[PDB]
Amino acid sequence: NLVKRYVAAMIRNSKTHEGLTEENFKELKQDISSFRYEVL
Amino acid sequence: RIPLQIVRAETELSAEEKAFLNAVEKGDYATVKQALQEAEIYYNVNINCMDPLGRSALLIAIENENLEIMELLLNHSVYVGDALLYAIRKEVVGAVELLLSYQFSEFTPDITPIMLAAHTNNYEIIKLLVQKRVTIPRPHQIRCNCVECVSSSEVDSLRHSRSRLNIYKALASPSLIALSSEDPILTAFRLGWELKELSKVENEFKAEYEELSQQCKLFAKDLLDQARSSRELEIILNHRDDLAKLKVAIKYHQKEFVAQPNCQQLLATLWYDGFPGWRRKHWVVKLLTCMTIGFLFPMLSIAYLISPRSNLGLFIKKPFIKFICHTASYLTFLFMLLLASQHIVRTDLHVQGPPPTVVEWMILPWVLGFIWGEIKEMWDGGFTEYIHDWWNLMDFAMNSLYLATISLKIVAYVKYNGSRPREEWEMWHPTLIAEALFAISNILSSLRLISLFTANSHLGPLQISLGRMLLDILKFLFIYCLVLLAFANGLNQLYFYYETRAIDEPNNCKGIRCEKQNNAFSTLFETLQSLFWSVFGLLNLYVTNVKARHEFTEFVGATMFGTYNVISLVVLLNMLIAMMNNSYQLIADHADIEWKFARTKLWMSYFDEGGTLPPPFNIIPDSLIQNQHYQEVIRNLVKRYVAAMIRNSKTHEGLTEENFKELKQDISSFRYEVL
Amino acid sequence: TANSHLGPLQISLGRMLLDILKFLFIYCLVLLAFANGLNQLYFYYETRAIDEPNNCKGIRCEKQNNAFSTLFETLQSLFWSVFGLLNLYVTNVKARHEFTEFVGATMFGTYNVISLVVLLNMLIAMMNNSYQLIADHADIEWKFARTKLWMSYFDEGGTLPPPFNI
Amino acid sequence: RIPLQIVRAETELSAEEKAFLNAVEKGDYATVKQALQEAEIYYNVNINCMDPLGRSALLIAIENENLEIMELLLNHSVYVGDALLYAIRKEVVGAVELLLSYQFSEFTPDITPIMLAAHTNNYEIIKLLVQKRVTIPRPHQIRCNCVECVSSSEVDSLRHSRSRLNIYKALASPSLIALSSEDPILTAFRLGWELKELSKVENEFKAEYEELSQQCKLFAKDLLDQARSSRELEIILNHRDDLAKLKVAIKYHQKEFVAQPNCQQLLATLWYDGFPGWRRKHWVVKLLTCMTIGFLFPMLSIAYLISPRSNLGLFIKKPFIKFICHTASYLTFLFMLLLASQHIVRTDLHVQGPPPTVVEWMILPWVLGFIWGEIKEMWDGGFTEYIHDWWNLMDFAMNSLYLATISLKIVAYVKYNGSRPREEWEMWHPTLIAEALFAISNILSSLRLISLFTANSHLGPLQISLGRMLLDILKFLFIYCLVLLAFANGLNQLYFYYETRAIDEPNNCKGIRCEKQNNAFSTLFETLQSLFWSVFGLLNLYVTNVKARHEFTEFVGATMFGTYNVISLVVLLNMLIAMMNNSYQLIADHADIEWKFARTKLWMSYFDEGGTLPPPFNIIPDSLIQNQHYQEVIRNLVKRYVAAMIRNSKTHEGLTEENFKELKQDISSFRYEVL
Amino acid sequence: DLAKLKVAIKYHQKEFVAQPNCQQLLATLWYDGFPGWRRKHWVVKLL
Ligand SMILES: CC(C)CCC[C@@H](C)[C@H]1CC[C@H]2[C@@H]3CC=C4C[C@@H](OC(=O)CCC(=O)O)CC[C@]4(C)[C@H]3CC[C@]12C
Ligand SMILES: CC(C)CCC[C@@H](C)[C@H]1CC[C@H]2[C@@H]3CC=C4C[C@@H](OC(=O)CCC(=O)O)CC[C@]4(C)[C@H]3CC[C@]12C
Ligand SMILES: CC(C)CCC[C@@H](C)[C@H]1CC[C@H]2[C@@H]3CC=C4C[C@@H](OC(=O)CCC(=O)O)CC[C@]4(C)[C@H]3CC[C@]12C
Ligand SMILES: [Ca+2]
Ligand SMILES: [Ca+2]
Ligand SMILES: [Zn+2]
Ligand SMILES: [Zn+2]
Repeated sequence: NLVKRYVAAMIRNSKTHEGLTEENFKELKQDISSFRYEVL
Repeated sequence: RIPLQIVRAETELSAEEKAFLNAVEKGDYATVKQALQEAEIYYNVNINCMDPLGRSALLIAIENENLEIMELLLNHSVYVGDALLYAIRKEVVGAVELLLSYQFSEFTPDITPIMLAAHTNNYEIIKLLVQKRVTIPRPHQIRCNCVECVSSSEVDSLRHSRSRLNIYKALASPSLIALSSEDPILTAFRLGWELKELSKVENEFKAEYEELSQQCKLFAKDLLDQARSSRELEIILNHRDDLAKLKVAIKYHQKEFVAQPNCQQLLATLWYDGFPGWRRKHWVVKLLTCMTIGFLFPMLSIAYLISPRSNLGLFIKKPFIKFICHTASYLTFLFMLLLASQHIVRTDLHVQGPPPTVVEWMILPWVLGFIWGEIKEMWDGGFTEYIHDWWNLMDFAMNSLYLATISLKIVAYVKYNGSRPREEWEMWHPTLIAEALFAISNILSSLRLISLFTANSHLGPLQISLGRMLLDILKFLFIYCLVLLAFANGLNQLYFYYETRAIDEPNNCKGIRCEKQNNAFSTLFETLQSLFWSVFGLLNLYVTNVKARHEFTEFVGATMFGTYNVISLVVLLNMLIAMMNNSYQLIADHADIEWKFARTKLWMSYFDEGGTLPPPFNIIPDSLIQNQHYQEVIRNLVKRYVAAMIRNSKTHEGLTEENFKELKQDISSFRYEVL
Repeated sequence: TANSHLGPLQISLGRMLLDILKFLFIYCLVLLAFANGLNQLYFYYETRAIDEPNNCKGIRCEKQNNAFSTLFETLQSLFWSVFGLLNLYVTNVKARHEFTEFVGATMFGTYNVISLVVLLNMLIAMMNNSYQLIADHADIEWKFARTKLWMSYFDEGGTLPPPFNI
Repeated sequence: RIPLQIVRAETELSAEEKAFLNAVEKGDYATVKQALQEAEIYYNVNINCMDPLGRSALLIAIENENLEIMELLLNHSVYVGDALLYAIRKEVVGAVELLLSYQFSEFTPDITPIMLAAHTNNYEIIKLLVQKRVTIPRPHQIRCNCVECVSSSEVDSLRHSRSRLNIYKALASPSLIALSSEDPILTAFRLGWELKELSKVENEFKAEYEELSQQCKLFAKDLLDQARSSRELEIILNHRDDLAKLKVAIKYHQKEFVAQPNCQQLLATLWYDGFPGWRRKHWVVKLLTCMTIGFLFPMLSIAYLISPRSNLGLFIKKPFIKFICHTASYLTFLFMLLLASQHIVRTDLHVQGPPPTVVEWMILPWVLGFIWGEIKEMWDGGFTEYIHDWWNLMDFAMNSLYLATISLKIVAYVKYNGSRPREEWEMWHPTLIAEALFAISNILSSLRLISLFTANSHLGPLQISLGRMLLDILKFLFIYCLVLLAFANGLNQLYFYYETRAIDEPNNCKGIRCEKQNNAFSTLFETLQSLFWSVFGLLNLYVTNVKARHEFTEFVGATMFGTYNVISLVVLLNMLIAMMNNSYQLIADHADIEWKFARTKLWMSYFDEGGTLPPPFNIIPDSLIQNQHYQEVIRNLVKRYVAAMIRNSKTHEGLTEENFKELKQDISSFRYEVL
Repeated sequence: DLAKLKVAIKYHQKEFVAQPNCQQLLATLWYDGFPGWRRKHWVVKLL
């Protein structure tokens, strides 16, 4: 139980503005490329 | 070769649940729908499937802030417990509104949604929750012997402490005070006082309670900071449940509230009542005016007695002139105390019981005035706060020594008739005790002037730091007294066998207060005196030498003396230097708020009518309208504060996340329009 | 360590005694150097206890005699000069050797300068810096020491006080 | 009523130029093209139009990082001067490559594109520029009397200083050293040394030159930090243009390079040559082994003389055993110096010229060994660095006092025959001067042991801080000596009229070194002595009292004495406390690199063959392959460093800007594909 | 009894020992005969 609680707290304390921002740009680029391929 | 395997194996779900969880995480209106239909028909997918890292389908849908998948999962009877708390902590309005419209957990079971909303300090979520008729359990009083507290602490102490801290953290949020309390200033004052007094009780969770108390004090100061007019500030400070709320804030030790610049402006205008623009004038003319008003201290007090409501009778009723007159009277008292020990007024020094001189006859009305003022201070104002001053102990010591001196003078006058030269008086003659106690009281009375340093702008923080470092002097004297007792015991035990008599020693002197210091360690009292005086270098080295040729005993005594000197100077004095330097460095940050609080407390002591006369002359014989005005002022202040706080909550991170969410939603909508 | 106010104080006392121990090495080296020099200069003018008044030979007399005559007495004199308990006339000899007296007084003054003005204020700076560093982690150390004191009374061994444990 | 108008009116362009500038800023392939065509035909638009806030069309096109508009403006003959610098400072590769493929300015006219590229420290742009055959002007030597420097400094000093600082900032960039220099370590060492020596010359621009020197030292340390093997580190440290590059780094005061952990590993393995795993053993067995090798100091030195290349002859050639033997010999010398002042070996104290005793006869070979070693140190190794030690002044003082003692003993032996009691010798007898100088040299020799503190791990930084605070003792004694001279002059001038004689004073004593202190301020020398001794409290208060009843003179003298005591203790000593506390606080950060540099410098003094014998016994009578290996090592180290630096240059801001640029370009391309 | 606490004391784990809940458990084991010793006044505690 203690290890599960600690790993959950640590794993979202690892969420950072930089990593979230990079993830959002990657998702936006992938979705825009998929939409462009659907149109083309 | 260290083998590495997962020792705590987690029961992984089937591959059919992985597809459902991936469809929930990626976001698909059709794949999740057909997966739920197949779960309903063929029972292929458990709807309440949960990730090993504490993430159910509803939690992931909350993390993606998409309301369509959340609505479909809510309509598909997904386990909804412990899911509103995640949306509250994530601080999104739409998901909280939707879940309010209807195993492992990251939250302790004592957390309610309103408590987590108050912990997160989001105004919109707290307002939306408190609209739904929510309540917070009342924390108990600090000292409980009741069954409901004692049994709960005995069964589960950690849960009890966590629940109390969580409740007090929920109650201390500025948004909950601004919404749920009709008097946010008094609520913040009271909560800050309870949290400060509870930090000392629960000494292990001291930092969190101190932080919450500081948060409440900051909220009260920031609520006062939004005043745009002097009328609003006067309504705030005069609100009675003259300056009532300021006195309440002084009672609750709200130093940040008191030292606010507009409060200090109002106090300064009330202080310089008869001087419009005292800070405008030159320092020379200010000193001249102060000197004139001080030198007019026989005046403006007889005029108050003969005509209280005349042109001149109201002059001393102003606070600054009252302070100047009191200071002038005390300085005149100290001047007569200085004059009392002069040859011009003191003659015939060989009488056992003397009548009082003219200077002591003039001193006596001042002493009676001080005694009567301290007696009146016990009754008027109250007794439970008279001892809560730490300056009244000094005044009590002065008045007790004055009374002892007067009584001893009376006894020595009534039982000793005649004359006798001073050398053949006894050791405990009442006259000698009277002269000793008078001198001690003179020292105390002249040292009483330190309390006036808070009025000045340069000597106030200096006295604040003096108190700060005397608090560590008090800690240092314990170690020093233990070391002194140890070495005094050892040196007296070694040296008491070689005690001599006063007759054998030259000049009939036995002690360390002679020209040739004798019997420094013969008795325990003299050993303590010698080891005290050796700190200042006033104890010579030959006091460790005995008459006989016992060189080993002399060497051991000199070694004890050297070890004591090393310990008590080289270690301890420089340790005290380091301690007081560190304490001064810490207090130098918060050194002007403390001085302004002390100066305010000194100023309000001269505002009232009680004690207008100086101690020389003090022995001569509708509420609804105010409540509604305060309510409008509080409404305006709370609205201004919540607007300032709500856009000060705008942050680059949150704005950036909002812009990505809006861009993703708009791109998805445009793609759906094209497709 | 049991008390809440004198515990971290004793922790800091140990922290700064750890630097007292470093400082006494330099001080003892300086003391040995100046003791060697002063004894070498002054040992030729050693007197006897009979010739000196009150049959006293040493610095623990009313008139301090033979302060630098022997190495042990030179060490004692240079130790006691830190607290100002060594008078200035101990550098004066019976004969009219003013150059020897001047060189001895110059050694005494140089030792006083080195051992007080440089070294004591250096020790002040060292202990102030060490106190400033330890003042951050001063409550965890006290709680560890208080815990170690508490677990020493938990066991059954040593229940009786030392009057009654025999 | 303060009127507000623009006092510095800027000539605004016509409305036709605003359309062109807005079309350039917004980005349009067609509007800018037709605007340029209309400017060519109808002359409606000035092509070289410039914004009031220093922004031409080409500069805005650079700021938008779009190459199509830049290419069209380049083909349309837009003024291209002072535009490559903006693209270099913006750090975009494409615009710099395009402008390299062919009024008001924000850059000073002495800045070249390569200089700005080196200032920005971008590896790709610097490489692309240096491929185009670019050069940097060579800065002159620091001390120039030539016409080209003196005339330029006289005509325009600010431009000259700015140009020199810009050139030295361009030369100090790590990328330019990594590309243009074949020996980046030696180049970084040399540039750091010149910048450090030039910061003291140009004392006004000291911070920038110190920062550049620190940057060069950091680059050298970081280039050494990329070594992945001991062979590479040994190739780096042994490269000669044994440890040659380490000696060069010690010469250039590269403390960060020297105190690198792998360099310290290699030095520690070279230091414990005969002890594999000295740090592994217990401290007790280490102390026992050190004590045994130290006590064997007559041994291992005779064996070196009789058989240098035997099993035992090579034992002292190891550095640690050599250090232990030298320390043991010095401690034995100090032990004999202690024994020289004892009654067991010193008798017959009433002879004018004595023959030397057995202890002094044993002392003499040690003194001759020290003198011969210091003489050899002047010749061997060099003379220009012998004075650059600050410990050789102490050794010179010791040897001069030893020579003076020996010569005075010889003179007193050859010219004084017979015996005479010590009280009737003269003031300046050569024997007495010999005994005084021997004692002073004993003090110096015993205080010489402080130099061994850098070997120990606990007393090294302590001695470093001791030097740090002696540097401020030296500053404090100037003010103290000025105050001492002032008060000595005043007190002697006041008190010299009441000078007595030695006969009139008791015990025929005239001075402050008596039982009753007499004539404390009679002479200037005695006044200086009295005012010095009053600091330690050894001057009594009655020395300010004169024989006559001149109470005004005595009061003025006592007031001068009290003012001197206040100034010299209460102000000055606590000022010195504050100064040394501040200096210790600053040096406590960089206190371990200094100690490691000093310990390294002590270690390399025992590596060489010179001075192997202790002072008791030292008077008894192809380069191409190495260059190519170093070149491969430098190639690998520079590649590793540039990779680590080039992705350590990746930043959230730059990555975010790159992602927006890529997203905008892809969205525009998709829109053009749809349209 | 407290075995892991003794192990942490042996390994000089000062942060583990000075944790607030460990200090609560140690304080309840220390004031065995005084339920609420910190609750009382300092005068009655001294008496
Ligand atoms: C240095 C020696 C000569 C001092 C002797 C004792 C007294 C003559 C001094 C000591 C403390 C002094 C007091 C310190 C502080 C103040 C407050 C000061 O208040 C103001 O300036 C008024 C405006 C305000 O309240 O801010 C007026 C002078 C006064 C009473 C001073 C009057 C003179 C006092 C009593
Ligand atoms: C200043 C002079 C008079 C001191 C003379 C020596 C003794 C009388 C003193 C010195 C140290 C004192 C002790 C310092 C610390 C403590 C721990 C303190 O512990 C508590 O408060 C109990 C709760 C807890 O363990 O936290 C109880 C008093 C006691 C034993 C003190 C008792 C009185 C002592 C032995
Ligand atoms: C406190 C009193 C008794 C000191 C008397 C003087 C000497 C006996 C002391 C003073 C300085 C001491 C030295 C200080 C530092 C060192 C370096 C130290 O070096 C090491 O530990 C070897 C490994 C390394 O080089 O790091 C060996 C002892 C030694 C020579 C010490 C030997 C003993 C010395 C000479
Ligand atoms: Ca009072
Ligand atoms: Ca040398
Ligand atoms: Zn309760
Ligand atoms: Zn030149």
